[PDB]
Amino acid sequence: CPYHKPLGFESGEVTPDQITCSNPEQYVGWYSSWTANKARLNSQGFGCAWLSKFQDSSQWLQIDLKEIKVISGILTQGHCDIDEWMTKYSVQYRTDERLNWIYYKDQTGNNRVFYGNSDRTSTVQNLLRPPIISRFIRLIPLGWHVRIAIRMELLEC
Amino acid sequence: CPYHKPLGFESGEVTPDQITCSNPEQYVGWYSSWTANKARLNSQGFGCAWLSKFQDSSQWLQIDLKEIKVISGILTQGHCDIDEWMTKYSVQYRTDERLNWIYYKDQTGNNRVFYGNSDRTSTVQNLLRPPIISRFIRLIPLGWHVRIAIRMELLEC
Amino acid sequence: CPYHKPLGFESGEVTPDQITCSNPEQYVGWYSSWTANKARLNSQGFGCAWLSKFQDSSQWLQIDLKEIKVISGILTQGHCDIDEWMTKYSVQYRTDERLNWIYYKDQTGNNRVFYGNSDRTSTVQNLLRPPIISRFIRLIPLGWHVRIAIRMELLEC
Amino acid sequence: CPYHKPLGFESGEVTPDQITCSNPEQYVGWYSSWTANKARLNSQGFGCAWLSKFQDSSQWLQIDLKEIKVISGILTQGHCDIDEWMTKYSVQYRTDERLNWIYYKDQTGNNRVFYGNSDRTSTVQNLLRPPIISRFIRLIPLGWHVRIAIRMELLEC
Amino acid sequence: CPYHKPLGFESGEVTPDQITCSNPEQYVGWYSSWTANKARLNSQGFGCAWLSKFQDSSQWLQIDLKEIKVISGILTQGHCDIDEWMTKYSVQYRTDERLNWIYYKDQTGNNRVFYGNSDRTSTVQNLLRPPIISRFIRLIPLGWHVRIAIRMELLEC
Amino acid sequence: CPYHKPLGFESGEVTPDQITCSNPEQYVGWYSSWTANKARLNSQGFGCAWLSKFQDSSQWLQIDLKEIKVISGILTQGHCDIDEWMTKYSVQYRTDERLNWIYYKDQTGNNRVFYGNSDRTSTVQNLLRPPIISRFIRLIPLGWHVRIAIRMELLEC
Amino acid sequence: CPYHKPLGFESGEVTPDQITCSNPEQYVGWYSSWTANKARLNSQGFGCAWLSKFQDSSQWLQIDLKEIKVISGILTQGHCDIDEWMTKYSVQYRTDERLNWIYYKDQTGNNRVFYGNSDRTSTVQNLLRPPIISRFIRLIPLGWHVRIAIRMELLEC
Amino acid sequence: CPYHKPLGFESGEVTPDQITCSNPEQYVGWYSSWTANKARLNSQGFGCAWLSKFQDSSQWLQIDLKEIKVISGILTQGHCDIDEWMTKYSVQYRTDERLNWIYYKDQTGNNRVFYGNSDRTSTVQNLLRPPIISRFIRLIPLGWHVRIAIRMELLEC
Amino acid sequence: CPYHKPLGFESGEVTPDQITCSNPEQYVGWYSSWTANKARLNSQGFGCAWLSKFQDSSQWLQIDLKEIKVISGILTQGHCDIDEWMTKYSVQYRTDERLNWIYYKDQTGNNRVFYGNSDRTSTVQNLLRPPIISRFIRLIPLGWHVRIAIRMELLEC
Amino acid sequence: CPYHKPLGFESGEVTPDQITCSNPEQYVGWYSSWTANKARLNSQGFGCAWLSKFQDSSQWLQIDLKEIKVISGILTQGHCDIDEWMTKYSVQYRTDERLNWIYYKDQTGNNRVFYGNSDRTSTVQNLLRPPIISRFIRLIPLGWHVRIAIRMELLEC
Amino acid sequence: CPYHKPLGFESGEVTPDQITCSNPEQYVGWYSSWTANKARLNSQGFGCAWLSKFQDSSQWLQIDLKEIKVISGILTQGHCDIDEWMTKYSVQYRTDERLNWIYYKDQTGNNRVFYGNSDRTSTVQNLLRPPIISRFIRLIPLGWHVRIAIRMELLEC
Amino acid sequence: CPYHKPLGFESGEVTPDQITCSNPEQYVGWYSSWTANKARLNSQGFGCAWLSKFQDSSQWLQIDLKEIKVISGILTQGHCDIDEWMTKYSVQYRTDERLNWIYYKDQTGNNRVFYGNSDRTSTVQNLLRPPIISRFIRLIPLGWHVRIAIRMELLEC
Amino acid sequence: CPYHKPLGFESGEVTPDQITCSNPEQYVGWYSSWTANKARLNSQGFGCAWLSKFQDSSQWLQIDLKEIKVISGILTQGHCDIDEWMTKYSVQYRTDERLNWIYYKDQTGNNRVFYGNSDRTSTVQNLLRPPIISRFIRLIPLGWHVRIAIRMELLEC
Repeated sequence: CPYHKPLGFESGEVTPDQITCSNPEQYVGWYSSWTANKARLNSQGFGCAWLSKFQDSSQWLQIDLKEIKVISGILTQGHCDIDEWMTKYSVQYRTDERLNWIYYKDQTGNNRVFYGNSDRTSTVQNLLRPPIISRFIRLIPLGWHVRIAIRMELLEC
Repeated sequence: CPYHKPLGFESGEVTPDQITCSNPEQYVGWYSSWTANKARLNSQGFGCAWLSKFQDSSQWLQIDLKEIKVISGILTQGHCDIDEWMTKYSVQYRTDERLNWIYYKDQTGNNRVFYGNSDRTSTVQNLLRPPIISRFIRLIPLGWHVRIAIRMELLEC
Repeated sequence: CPYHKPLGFESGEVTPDQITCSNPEQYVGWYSSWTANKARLNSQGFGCAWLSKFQDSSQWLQIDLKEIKVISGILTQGHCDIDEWMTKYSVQYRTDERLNWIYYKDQTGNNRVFYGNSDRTSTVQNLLRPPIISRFIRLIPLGWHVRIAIRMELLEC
Repeated sequence: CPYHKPLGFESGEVTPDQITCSNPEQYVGWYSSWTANKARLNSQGFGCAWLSKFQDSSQWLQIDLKEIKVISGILTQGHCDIDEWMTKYSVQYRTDERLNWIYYKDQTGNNRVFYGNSDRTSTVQNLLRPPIISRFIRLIPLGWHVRIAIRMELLEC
Repeated sequence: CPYHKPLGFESGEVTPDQITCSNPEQYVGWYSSWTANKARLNSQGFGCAWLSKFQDSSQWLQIDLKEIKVISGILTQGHCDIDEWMTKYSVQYRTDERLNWIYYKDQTGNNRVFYGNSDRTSTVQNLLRPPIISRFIRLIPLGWHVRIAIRMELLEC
Repeated sequence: CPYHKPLGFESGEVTPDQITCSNPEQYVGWYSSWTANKARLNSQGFGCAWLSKFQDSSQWLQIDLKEIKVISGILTQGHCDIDEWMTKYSVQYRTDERLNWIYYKDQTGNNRVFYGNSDRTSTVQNLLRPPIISRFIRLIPLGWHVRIAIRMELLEC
Repeated sequence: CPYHKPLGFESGEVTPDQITCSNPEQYVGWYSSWTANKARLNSQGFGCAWLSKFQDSSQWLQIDLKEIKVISGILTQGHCDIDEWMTKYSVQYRTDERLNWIYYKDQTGNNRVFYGNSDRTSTVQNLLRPPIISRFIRLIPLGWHVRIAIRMELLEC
Repeated sequence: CPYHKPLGFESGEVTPDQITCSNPEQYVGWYSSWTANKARLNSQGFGCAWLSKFQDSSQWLQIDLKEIKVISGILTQGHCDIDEWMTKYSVQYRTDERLNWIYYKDQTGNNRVFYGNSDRTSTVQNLLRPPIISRFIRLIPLGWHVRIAIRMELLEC
Repeated sequence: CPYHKPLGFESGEVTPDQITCSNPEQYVGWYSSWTANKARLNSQGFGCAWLSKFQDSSQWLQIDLKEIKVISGILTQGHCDIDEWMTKYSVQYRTDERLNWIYYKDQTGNNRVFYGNSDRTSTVQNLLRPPIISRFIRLIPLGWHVRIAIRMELLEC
Repeated sequence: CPYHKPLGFESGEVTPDQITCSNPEQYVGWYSSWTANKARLNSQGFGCAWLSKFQDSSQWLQIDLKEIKVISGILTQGHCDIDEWMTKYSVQYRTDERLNWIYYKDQTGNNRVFYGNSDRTSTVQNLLRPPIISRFIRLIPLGWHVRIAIRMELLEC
Repeated sequence: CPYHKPLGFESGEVTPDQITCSNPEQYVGWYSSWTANKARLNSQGFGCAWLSKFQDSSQWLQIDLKEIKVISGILTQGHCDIDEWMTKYSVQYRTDERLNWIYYKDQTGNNRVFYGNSDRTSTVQNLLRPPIISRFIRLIPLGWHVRIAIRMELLEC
Repeated sequence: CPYHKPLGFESGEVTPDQITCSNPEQYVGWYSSWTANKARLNSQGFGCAWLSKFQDSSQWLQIDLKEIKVISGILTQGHCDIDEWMTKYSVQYRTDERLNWIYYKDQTGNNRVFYGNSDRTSTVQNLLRPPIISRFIRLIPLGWHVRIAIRMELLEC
Repeated sequence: CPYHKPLGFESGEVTPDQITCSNPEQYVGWYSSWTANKARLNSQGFGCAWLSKFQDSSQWLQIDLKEIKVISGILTQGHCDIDEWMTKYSVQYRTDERLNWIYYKDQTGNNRVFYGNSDRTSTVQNLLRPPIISRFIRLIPLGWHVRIAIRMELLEC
């Protein structure tokens, strides 16, 4: 809800089982690989954000929350050193974990698509007034500058 | 109601008995044929949507819900590869399952008819503010481009 | 009331005793004759609507409801094949079934009369905001094009 | 909340364990050093405010409150004798004491940064209407005139 | 609060221990000296108001109330015979009696200072809408015409 | 309060002990003298109002009510035969009967003074919206035409 | 109160003791004389209204009601045959029956006086919004055309 | 233009060559037949208006004016004795006398059609604000009650 | 300009050299073929509109006017018998006859495209307020129902 | 000015001397190279737009107009096949051809930078209301997706 | 005036006699020294802006224009590499070249002072609506970060 | 008039005959004494403003302008080192040089008096919208802090 | 007219023949007596204003102007030492010098009378917007405090 109560990615206490991906870094497994080791809210180190090797168009990233909550809004950031940013994407939400739905608003009578940002210092937010009763959220970035890299930060009620 | 709580067609758990039609694909039966096998909310495969062979003007498609609910609004999509879209249609609603009524609004003092869409990327919605206490809903498309094909998605309260 | 809860004429379960008229088709009786056999909400067949032989000016049609309810609004349609429509009429309402009253509004400081429609596709409604606590309703059409024929559809609260 | 109920730094009863820093004045310890001895709300003496020797860009100052409260607003002052003031900074807030978050508002669709002040007599406040449910607050001053020196004063609900 | 319920200085029943000062008139003590003997709301006699010998810039005057109350507003007067008035001052408020805070408003984004008055007949009030939950109040007059002399009159809720 | 419930001076049942003055008519006493004998709300006789011999500037007139009430508003009249009216005055109110306070409003940022009237037929009222929780009320007329004479009439809630 | 619930003068059941006057018609008594015998709300007969012989300026007419009620408003009429009407008057109200008060409004900052009427057919009313908690009401007509004659009609809540 | 300056059909001075039709009454000619003999603005006689024998759908009636003028608005009437009125029609205008154009407005984003009237006493006008620079005007009535009969009356600027 | 002064296609006096196309009907030439023989504003006959054989996406149709004029607005129609309508198109304009420009509006901050119509009876106009100083105009229909067929009608100032 | 009168790049009549660049394609010269041969308003062929080999940050492109005119607004497009678009740029204008100025608006109290577009179909315009009296205009694109490619189109008054 | 017509410092054609200063770089003279050699609107080289050695508080810089013009507005920039910016200053204007006046606005009822900027990328302008008929303009910067350095740019009408 | 065109006191070219006073500094004369030698718009030196020895209440200072002009507005300043400011004064204006008039405004229905200032840095102006057609202007300061000292600056049209 | 152009009474150049009165001071004449010798706009001396011996109710004072002008507005003052002021008066104006008219406004639907003032310091003006084309003006003061004394000051256009 319209409040300042974001999630806790910088804490790191969350197990890597929730952050599921498909980018084996050292053929260790298939569940996770990058997890929250080098992709947190402002974390100094080698990897400032989550990088991507293969140019996968239908990219996804599971985000398992603690329970079902009303998510509204999401921050936007970039990547230091090598500037990287997205251009087009779409939010998703599910419940039974056996489908994939696209986020559509009421004031969009055309093929409008979310923007995002274009600078690491910019903080172009997207206030989602329509309450969304869901839990899992994913992003389908259709384009990017060089590589997908953004320090996401969902907002819970 | 004005919320984001659509049905679950992509799940596929619903039995094909609810999705009744009259288009025998391989003379298997008369109840259903295409069902939700190749007609869901974004499903990659051979059949991206529900096709139609015979040019049936008075087309219908039973949609049996779980129970009586207040339906308001409906999404609009197209078909990939071969672009297809409707032009005119009319929503229906019943209760005793022994009649067929047409959807008429209060701010329509003429022979106005719903539009729909004209592009797979477009998402021209139709916010139906007037609450409709019903369960079964059908569509009577009077025209089309080449063949009837649209990934419908009702909205429940 | 301002809602979408019309009556059920297409069902046909209602007995013909309620739909009383005075047009013996085959000298069978005097109570009813045409009833809801060829006059329902969109019913394919020979008689698309209720026809009239004699040019009766003071025409009436009893409509016995289930119980006393607040009626507000009424749909308007025409007749296929042979276009037919009314021009002037007046709504009535009673209680003790031993009188006949005319419908008069508050914002009518003259001899104004309801219109109706002039096309089978048109749906010129008449939103009657003033609540009317009654049960039986009749119409007194003073004119017509060739023959009285309209698929009425009262609205209950 | 929008009220006049600031903290109590001038009292001095608070122990130096809360005011943690990293500026050993006489190699006494590492926890605190300057504490509230020469940095209070208007305190006559040698040190009118908290000075800084090394030009540390990522400066921080722990402020442990009594309990979790809704902080909103903050005063701004300068330094006597030698005029000193900041130019850019960012408010932070945490809960589990194992992360660091940046303060972002809803009406900031760009890389906007808080100002502060530029005179010891000026009192340019920053009314933070959005409630912030937190406890620990820190500042990340990115620039200054000569040395970081400001008599801060948080506001609790 | 916005009401007409001022304190009772003209009564004189209050003991001189509350009105603390530092102006020995006849080296009698250090606690009080002038008290409410020649400084009340319109009191005919020798001393029409409270005079000041030494030109003390950081002047103070303790005002111990009965209990903690919401003070809002304060009257302004002058001195007869020899016209005297202030120019700049600042209201203060404390609780633990071990600090001194300055009064700052929300609609003051600069180094604004209260005015006061400039005539014994004038009654330029200062409606302080923001509730102030305090008890002890003092004034820090930075300037004056010849000598500090004003018949103050706090307003309690 | 804003109502029509004035006091009862014309009744005369009130004892003269309440109406205290200092104008011995026949050296009878010092408490009262004129009382409500020749000064009431429209009373035909010799003395149409309360006259004054000595030109006393700091004139007062005790008005002891039944109990503490919220007084708001006051009528204004003149004197027949010999026209007399005031020009400047000030309302007062007390509680402990051991002080004297002046009436000051919130919308008076100057040395404004009440007017009154200037004709026996005129009825220039002064609606005092700010509630005044008091009991005793007095007037300090600073000027007059020839002699102080006015048929006052307080208003109680 | 603003309603249509006038008194009952036309009934005549009220005893003549309430309608007190001072106009002996046949030296019968001093209490009443004309009473409601020839002065009611539209009463055909000899005396259409209440006449007056002597040109009494300070005219009065006691009107004893059943109990204390909130009176608001009063009708105005004339006299048939010989047209008669007033020009100036004043309403009065009392409680203890031992005084006489004049009716003064809040929006009258001058010597304004009520009008009344100037035609038997006219019905110039005077909506008295300010509630008046009283019982006895009288009129002090200061002028007239030839003789005082008006069919009054108080309004009770 | 918005003024009261209609044409002169009742005068009859205009020759029948302008009023061209195709309804030989007595096989006299082909140019005109009924002309303005029994079709004028209120003309008592046998033919109250212009009748029509054959049920011609694409009916036309040439109206040659004196010169090119700005026509705006048109009256609407009926027929006495036997009530007759139209239902749908369309205005036309040309210049070179070698084409036929239909009248379309700017605020008609659908298949709207002009109404007309439905009573000889009614005078439902159609204020055509958009100036129309033309001369010849015709009507294409698509429907009627029994026979086409209306006393038209163009309006010139 | 916002007026009713369309072109003259129904006249037919224009030579076929202006209406240039590339659809040889009987290998007669390459300049024109269909011209205004079976494509005019409502012309009864075999060809009700201009048909198209090959499914040419980048379709064009030269329209040489008399001189340079300010064109604003354009009508929209359909085709009888076999219903046909467009879906997407774009207006063009040139001057030197050696280029091709696309029509872009000021209130279109996206990839918006003109609609057109979807019924022969509908008249969905497109009021082009922005003046366009040009002469030649063409259309680039990107889609259609079955075949391109529309009775265009430009509007000149 | 706010009108539809763009330049003429598609004509090609302009000599290559005006379009100056610094990208020798075949070491032919230093003045121009790509010119308007493969970079015009929608020109089918090999090069759909102007490509760039070296990743030059301070890119420039001289645009010599016919004379000094008031330029306002500019279109935005993309590149087919390989999608390419800019992210940040700045407009410039000069007069004496011996300097370079940056375009700054009045409603930009920060480091705001123009956007542009992000799709070949999009037409995100930038209405520059402030008149700019200049002739030569250049762009300083600071970023891009892969290569600088955009079909610019200035707007003259 | 509110237009885009700045001066021409980047041209360099202006002689150094106009840009008078008092900072001998190599004891060459006293008139000028730095001039427009290393202080222009964006000029790549060693000196990006005008530096200052001595910490002169009452700094001045003569700016002789071509003639008397109405100056309104002024741009604000910073310095690359080493960030430098001002904090307080005051605009001046003269005519006879024998005095120095300070710039005071009408909506400044206090000791307000202009700000400027605090970033090389920021462009915080100061729209001076009040016309100023003058020629010579100077700045009196009272403070700075390290050294005075700003690429000024006056605006002429 | 509302413009920035003050007089020229800093120039000093004006002869001392215009600045007439009555404060012989060294018994040199009676016309002038201090003149514009140590009283100009910001002039560094011994006397920062015009001082006053004797406490003259009815102080005056002739200001002979070049000719009759419309004066509107006046600046307000203080004195450095020793802070001095006025409290009450009144503007005057004459024509025949044989009288003295006081400045009275239209929106002053009381004994209001101009304020001035109370700080050398403050610039509390007094916009005099009412045009004043005069030439000579003087001030009658009724009070001051210690000595009359203010750097006046009239404003001419 | 609404401007600052009063008459010139302080000059004294006007002859005493214009200021006609009827108060022989030393039986010198009958025309004038007090004239402008001791009654001017602020004139120090014995007589601060014009006194009156006999209590003349119908007082008059001729004021012969230079010519006919539009008079609007008039100042109001008092008398020093002995405070004196009026209460009621009426302005007059004539032309042929053979009559006397009273000043009546349009927004006075009652017996309203001008007030004036009640303090020498007050300046209660009376803006007379209605233009008055006259020359001679007089005042008819009906009341006063002790003696008629006021320093009048007419306002000419």
